[PDB]
Amino acid sequence: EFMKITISGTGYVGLSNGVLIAQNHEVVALDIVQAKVDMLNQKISPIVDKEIQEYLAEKPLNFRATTDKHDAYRNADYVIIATPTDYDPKTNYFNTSTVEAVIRDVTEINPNAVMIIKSTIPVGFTRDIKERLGIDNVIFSPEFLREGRALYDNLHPSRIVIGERSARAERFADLLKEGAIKQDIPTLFTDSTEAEAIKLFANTYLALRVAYFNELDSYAESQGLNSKQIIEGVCLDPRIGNHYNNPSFGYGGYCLPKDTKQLLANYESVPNNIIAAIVDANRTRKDFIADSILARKPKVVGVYRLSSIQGIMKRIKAKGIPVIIYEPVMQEDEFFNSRVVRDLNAFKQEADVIISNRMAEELADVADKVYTRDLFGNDLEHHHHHH
Amino acid sequence: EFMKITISGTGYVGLSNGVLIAQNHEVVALDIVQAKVDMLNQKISPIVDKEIQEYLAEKPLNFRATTDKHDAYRNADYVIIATPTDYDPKTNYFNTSTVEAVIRDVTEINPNAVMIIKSTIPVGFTRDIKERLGIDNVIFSPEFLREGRALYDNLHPSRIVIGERSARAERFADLLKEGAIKQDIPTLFTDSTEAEAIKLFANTYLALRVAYFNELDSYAESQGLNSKQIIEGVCLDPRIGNHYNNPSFGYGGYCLPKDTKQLLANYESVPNNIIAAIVDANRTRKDFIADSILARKPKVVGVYRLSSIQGIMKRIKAKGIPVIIYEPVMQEDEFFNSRVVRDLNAFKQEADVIISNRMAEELADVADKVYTRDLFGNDLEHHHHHH
Repeated sequence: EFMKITISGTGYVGLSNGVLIAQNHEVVALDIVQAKVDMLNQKISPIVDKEIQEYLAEKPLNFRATTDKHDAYRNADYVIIATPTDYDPKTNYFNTSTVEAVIRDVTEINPNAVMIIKSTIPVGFTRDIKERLGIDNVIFSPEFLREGRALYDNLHPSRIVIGERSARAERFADLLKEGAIKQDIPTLFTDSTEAEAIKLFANTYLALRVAYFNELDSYAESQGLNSKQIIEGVCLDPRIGNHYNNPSFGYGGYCLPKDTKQLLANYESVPNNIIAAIVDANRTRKDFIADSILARKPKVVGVYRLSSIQGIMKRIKAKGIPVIIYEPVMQEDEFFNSRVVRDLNAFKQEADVIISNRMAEELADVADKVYTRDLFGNDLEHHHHHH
Repeated sequence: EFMKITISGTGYVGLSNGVLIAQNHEVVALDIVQAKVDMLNQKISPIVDKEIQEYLAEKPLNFRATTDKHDAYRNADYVIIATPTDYDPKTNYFNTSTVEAVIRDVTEINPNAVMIIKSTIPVGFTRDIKERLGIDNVIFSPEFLREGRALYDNLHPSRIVIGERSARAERFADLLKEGAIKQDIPTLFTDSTEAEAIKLFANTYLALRVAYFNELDSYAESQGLNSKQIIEGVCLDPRIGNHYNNPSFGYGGYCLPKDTKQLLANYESVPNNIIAAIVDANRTRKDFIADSILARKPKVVGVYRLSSIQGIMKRIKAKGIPVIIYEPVMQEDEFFNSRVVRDLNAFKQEADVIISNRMAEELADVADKVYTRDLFGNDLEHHHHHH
């Protein structure tokens, strides 16, 4: 078999899946920005990903890009939809417009193509859109990729999940296995809405674990105990494990805070205590961390390197104590009404307490006034949440 | 080295540690019941444990039992305290009298013996008793043993944790490693109160995991989704894993319900949401399960085999619906005011809904009226909570 697979959306999810599949099939990437299409056809990646750049430049891929929808979709066996979406927790609004625009375009241009949605979508989306438009050729498949390592994660995936139980779903999973380096990849075929719920439940469990080890750490600090001794002893249970057990100022990033809230909204009519507590626990942890810093009565608090630490900053400022930020990557002189300080020595001298997500050799000099609850941030082989 | 180790308490924890150590050192088990001492000296185990029975009867162990405290404790290098204790959640009372009696006896008879407490004790116990009595020769070491497999778990331990950082603590850990079959066992030395907190935090995390997958299952039932599809996809994340993810009527047993409450009481002055929610979540799950069964409007509910299922029974009875129990191991005709039915066919015929923790071939006959949320109870290699 030698199929045609079109990628609609050339961000890391679409491009890593396109490059993976272009090792063995015909892949056409659709993007309206001519400069990106030209880059791609010149074998230059528009995104930062070492392996995508290497594969595009060095391997014989049957890959091309076009700005033309008809050229892209015609005769495609599968179309991977990987366009941008966004969930807003304040309004419980999930913007799926880009995905719905591609479903409209593919249905019009090639109604026989099978669409595989890799974009993040709300639970129930695919069953509902199929019913709404009266079409059957849409399947959801979650992506488990890290930005920056997206082709690597497709070459060595944790698992492949396709949200339809059928031969055409299995042939798509086979495309993903054929291109991968990892062998015997766990493969699961589910119904649609169940597949759409997997990442919310997996990401909410990871947030739960960060929140739980952070409550263990709140207790250890309150009781004058050594958090690392307790966490190491707990995590030596093989059913618990030495991963995602690094105390912090709270879970953060662009995923866990939103997914935990999205899942909680989906529980509006389902009795629960854990789902709601995962969200509340992060606010409580940030309050506990800010209260600890404020108890030291600092006149100025310094933040060494720059999302949960921003929540701590908000609480310190709410008490009228100024915050200064050391962050070389930042060019502006102010961030959220707080001064950004360029000279490290000046920053260390002015800050009465320096808060950070990781101890750094640069702060050894002033360790006595450094407050961090991090335990594993300098162990490069340790697996935990980072944002 | 050839030491003398005395075991004070001959239940599964003390006897499995004594038999393990008697392969290479001199072990003396103290028990006031002459019949048990005689059994032990006749190489007969007073408890049910296949490996303890086999080792006592077939291996050349330097092991003996005595009812005499002086004979037992004199010249001991270490005394392992493994006497019964109990925590009552309603009153937040931890009865440690048996341990304190042994500490009194050893201090009087052999003040140079180093006591290793394996009995379960409250967080802070050892630091406080050492200060109270003005003694230094007491160290806590958690036990991670399953009743019935206790010698096996000492021969293949998850880890060894000793709550003192010292050479005499390390020599005791070496005794445990020398007797084990498993090699390179993870070994951790901590301070005292930290060691005492490990099992509460480990067991509360396992309860948290049962509670979380049970809330996922409440959602799947409410939404008409397939719980197994979602759980399998979630647990294929290697940071989550396919263990302790079996939906149930609630976590139970003699450990998780009490430890979660004991830990929550220890958080009286520590801000938290997750610790309190683990306890509340179990009540909410039992309410959800009972409500589901009551929605089917049964006139009689049957319980197939006989702690969380007891909570479901309480809720069904509170609504005035009778419950009948099928449990061959039970000889009485009534349990908590509910009839126990001896004939399976009669039980199946009378029960309008049959609830159980596991589907059984015996119920295939009446699967349409069987309600169970179990997914992995018949997979003998699957690791999850069971009570």
